[PDB]
Amino acid sequence: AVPPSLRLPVIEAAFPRQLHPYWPKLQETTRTWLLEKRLMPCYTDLMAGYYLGAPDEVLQAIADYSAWFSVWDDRHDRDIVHGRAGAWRRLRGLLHTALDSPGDHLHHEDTLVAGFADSVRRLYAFLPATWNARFARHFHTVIEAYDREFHNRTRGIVPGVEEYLELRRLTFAHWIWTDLLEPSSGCELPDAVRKHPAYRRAALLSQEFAAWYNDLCSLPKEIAGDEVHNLGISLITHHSLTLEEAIGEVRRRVEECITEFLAVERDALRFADELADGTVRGKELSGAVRANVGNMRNWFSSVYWFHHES
Repeated sequence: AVPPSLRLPVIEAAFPRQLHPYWPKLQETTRTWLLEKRLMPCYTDLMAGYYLGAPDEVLQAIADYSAWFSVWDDRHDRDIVHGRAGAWRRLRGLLHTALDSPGDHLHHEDTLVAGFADSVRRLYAFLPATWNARFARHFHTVIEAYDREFHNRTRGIVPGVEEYLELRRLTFAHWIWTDLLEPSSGCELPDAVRKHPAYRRAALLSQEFAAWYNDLCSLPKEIAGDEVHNLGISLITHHSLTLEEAIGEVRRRVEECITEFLAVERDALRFADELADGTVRGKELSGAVRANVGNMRNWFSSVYWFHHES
């Protein structure tokens, strides 16, 4: 049930889908939140196949943040095609402020900002302040990355290949989704653990696959819409690739993500085994790493099948 150019047999054979038991209540509860926040007149299935093991309240807050994220991206796109640079700048500034102090913005006149503030307020309630500050530091970067995308897209500038890859780690919010692994498994990871090279590399590859596979699926539509910002378009524009050639290159980069992930997933799980040193704290850290890496794995199949279902 998958067009041959988009089919990844290793995902189909070796990454069995998982579904969180709270999924049936997720979409309606998110709809109710969007309605209460006046953010509409779904990515919830995507999240339910990703953050396995999350407490119901954690998954619900992630789903609401994820849905808020979809509304912000629609607004961003509309400001882009209407060239509303003043409106975008003001939103960009309000989101930076609301991120650091959400409580002051819970009833802001801009419903997108008030909804962001409540979403982030709820995410800040699961782990210690040090995790909250990490999330904020990471999302400040996402906001500025969205600003560089506004710059490129309003001016019709196609970024270079590495320039796009570096930017897309930020607009896709790679490190936000990675941060959210930790409230899902109930444990803030020490820097020495989450900065372990196997943990970092596993987390990166999971996110690269998701962002690059999205670009692969959307490439034909986006070149026909004269878009910029897609890995295939940077390759066409800057490496003189034809469309078929760019589809083949993105596809190979996507396939290699998988097998590179399988190798580093072994290293991350060995590390998880090393953390279980016979102490209670070590067992806790080991289970958290193993749960987090398992969800890094779940991202692959959740994203793959989401594209073909939605």
